[PDB]
Amino acid sequence: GSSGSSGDVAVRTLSDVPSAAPQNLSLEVRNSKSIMIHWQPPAPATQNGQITGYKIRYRKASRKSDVTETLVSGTQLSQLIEGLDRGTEYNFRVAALTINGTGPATDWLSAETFESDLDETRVPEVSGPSSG
Repeated sequence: GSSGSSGDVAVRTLSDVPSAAPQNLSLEVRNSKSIMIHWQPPAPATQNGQITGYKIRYRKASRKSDVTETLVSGTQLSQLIEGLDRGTEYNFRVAALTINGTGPATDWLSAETFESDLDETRVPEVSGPSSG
């Protein structure tokens, strides 16, 4: 057989402001006018200080210039953004904030609301035991 691959990425920059953002970012669309935001806190090692809050900003796929500012609590890992329209794409982003100032922002995640009020249901799966 055979194979071949390579890769290496890192950074050696220091500063007062934090250079780490929340992971596991998700957008649980609650309604055609509202959207639930679920994000997880960054690693501790990176955390250059205690978090005071997050800055959730979003814009319209048609109007990027138009952005909305939203500040939540520090111990808040979820925010509900209401005031949207049905059948319309919207970009959301979450950023961490600390006493040092502001932090990085999460990629631009686009979410399309529900053309109407339709609730979907899902079913779980089977799980087998084990030993060791």
